[PDB]
Amino acid sequence: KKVLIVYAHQEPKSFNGSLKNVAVDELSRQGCTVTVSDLYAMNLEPRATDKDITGTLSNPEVFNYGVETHEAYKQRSLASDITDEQKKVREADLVIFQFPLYWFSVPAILKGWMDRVLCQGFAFDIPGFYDSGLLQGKLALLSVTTGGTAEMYTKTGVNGDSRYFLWPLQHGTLHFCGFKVLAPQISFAPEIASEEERKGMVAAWSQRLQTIWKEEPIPCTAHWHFG
Amino acid sequence: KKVLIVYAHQEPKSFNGSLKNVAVDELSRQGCTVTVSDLYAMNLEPRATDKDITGTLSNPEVFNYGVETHEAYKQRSLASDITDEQKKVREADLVIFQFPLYWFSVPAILKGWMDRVLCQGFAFDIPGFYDSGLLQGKLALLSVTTGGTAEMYTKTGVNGDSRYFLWPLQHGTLHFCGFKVLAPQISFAPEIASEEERKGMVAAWSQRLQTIWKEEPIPCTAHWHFG
Ligand SMILES: Cc1cc2nc3c(=O)[nH]c(=O)nc-3n(C[C@H](O)[C@H](O)[C@H](O)COP(=O)(O)OP(=O)(O)OC[C@H]3O[C@@H](n4cnc5c(N)ncnc54)[C@H](O)[C@@H]3O)c2cc1C
Ligand SMILES: Cc1cc2nc3c(=O)[nH]c(=O)nc-3n(C[C@H](O)[C@H](O)[C@H](O)COP(=O)(O)OP(=O)(O)OC[C@H]3O[C@@H](n4cnc5c(N)ncnc54)[C@H](O)[C@@H]3O)c2cc1C
Ligand SMILES: C1=C/COCc2cc(ccc2OCCN2CCCC2)Nc2nccc(n2)-c2cccc(c2)COC/1
Ligand SMILES: C1=C/COCc2cc(ccc2OCCN2CCCC2)Nc2nccc(n2)-c2cccc(c2)COC/1
Ligand SMILES: [Zn+2]
Ligand SMILES: [Zn+2]
Repeated sequence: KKVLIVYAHQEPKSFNGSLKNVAVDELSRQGCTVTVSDLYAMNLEPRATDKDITGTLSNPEVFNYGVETHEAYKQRSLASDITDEQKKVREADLVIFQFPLYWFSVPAILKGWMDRVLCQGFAFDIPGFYDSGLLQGKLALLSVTTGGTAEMYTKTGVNGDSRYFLWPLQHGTLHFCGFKVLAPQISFAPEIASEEERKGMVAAWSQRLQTIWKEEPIPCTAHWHFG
Repeated sequence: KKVLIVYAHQEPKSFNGSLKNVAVDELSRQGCTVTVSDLYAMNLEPRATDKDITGTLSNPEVFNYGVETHEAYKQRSLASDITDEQKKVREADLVIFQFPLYWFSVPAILKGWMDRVLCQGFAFDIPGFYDSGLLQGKLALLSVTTGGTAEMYTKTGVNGDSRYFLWPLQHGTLHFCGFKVLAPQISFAPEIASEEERKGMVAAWSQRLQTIWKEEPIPCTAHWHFG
């Protein structure tokens, strides 16, 4: 089994860093092939621009990012940062995203990974999306950390259910590309937690990874997210 | 009345470009003060990094973006790009976001504007969020374009209701900062639309803007989004 961890945190000593490292440790111990895309260390470009296409654009006068990247994918003329990520995704059986929640979503650097890597022709086609997406047969999992507490992320709490914010990521992105989605790993409020509680949350993640290949996906439906 | 338009499209001749331009024209005609932050033209940095804090002689052993930006805000030592955006927001009565939908969310460059500009001390405090957010008394409005059709973005359509994807943006971001949220402007599927239909969608936005100051905000609730 091949695993790609797309990791989005600036600080190696962070709680996110520890969750990433325990995932490498545990998945490596199992004998999995593991790759980490450390986006901040890579200084990944997040902006969707004409620099993402090498050589001459299909229409140099009016720039249409979607058309140009779709054609570049077909012509093997995407920027090498993009194509390097695509190779990692193509080979992976499981893609784990490890990030702190920023504005009920992914940090911009990770949003940029999604925007630039998951291009038409690679991740989906028309037709060829949702269950027919081009990354069908693969698993994806969101491993998210929050400032807010679990109680705040309940239906009656100030933030609403955590599932509510997952919709654009799980349905709109991962399911759209054909992934099956494993239940999210949400590590609530590490700053509020004691050191030993944080150790427990890292241990919980490690333990979950021991049996990750036996899990069933979640149903990636509006009902799951909002019902 | 002062308006800031935060605009995220690479191509001035785009449908998004036209929506931005009609907004400038209409609001300017009314006598409003209008500013546009053209993120791609500004080459706005989207990544949340230690470069966002100026005047650091020696790097801390552990970098905590949220703590460091909070402190930098209080010390007036944020990067000049951030500071300049904050001044525009501080003065604005209405903030319009004009963007194409990317993965059920904002383009990464706009996500980076949110991540970097809306820092603790400026947009919210702890406590001082949701109805006590620091941008209370201001209005915000999302003007979104999509590839998918209106019918796809219905409860029974493949993408679910358009309101579902608005939650992280409207509740988790804008309401969290204390904004009152005006109903979104969603211009569906301009590529599919005929030239006449496209002109109609631009005219509809301009027409709406004629009376924007008389609108009531939406109730920014789970019921509004998911009911
Ligand atoms: C721009 C921005 C937007 C945000 N938006 C949101 C939002 O929408 N919703 C929300 O809820 N929160 C939000 N937050 C808060 C953010 O999600 C949290 O601050 C983040 O998830 C905390 O994770 P961390 O890895 O940075 O924590 P850290 O601060 O690294 O974790 C706390 C401590 O854990 C320690 N630690 C590291 N490894 C271990 C280990 N193995 N065992 C024990 N301790 C360890 C660290 O040393 C550190 O002292 C936002 C923050 C920012 C900056
Ligand atoms: C990375 C990525 C992710 C995406 N994710 C999603 C998603 O999650 N959901 C989704 O639905 N879509 C998604 N899309 C599609 C994207 O949202 C649409 O392509 C975008 O909204 C179209 O807006 P535009 O301004 O680029 O259109 P354009 O292609 O510029 O507009 C269509 C036509 O309108 C013309 N036009 C411009 N101004 C006028 C005028 N005044 N009058 C008449 N015609 C005019 C233009 O010349 C053009 O021919 C995604 C695209 C990308 C690249
Ligand atoms: C909760 C806010 C409380 O602070 C959490 C918290 C939050 C941040 C940094 C540290 C931190 O707890 C650091 C630890 N602090 C110790 C006591 C209070 C938390 N920063 C931050 N920045 C932008 C948006 C949000 N949070 C944001 C947006 C929406 C919803 C939330 C956060 C989370 O629910 C609302
Ligand atoms: C609809 C897919 C149809 O293509 C729309 C469409 C899509 C794109 C570019 C142009 C475009 O219509 C340009 C005009 N097209 C050319 C022929 C007619 C439609 N690109 C794109 N890229 C990444 C993700 C998504 N869309 C994405 C993710 C989730 C949901 C959707 C899109 C939207 O619902 C699913
Ligand atoms: Zn789904
Ligand atoms: Zn709300």
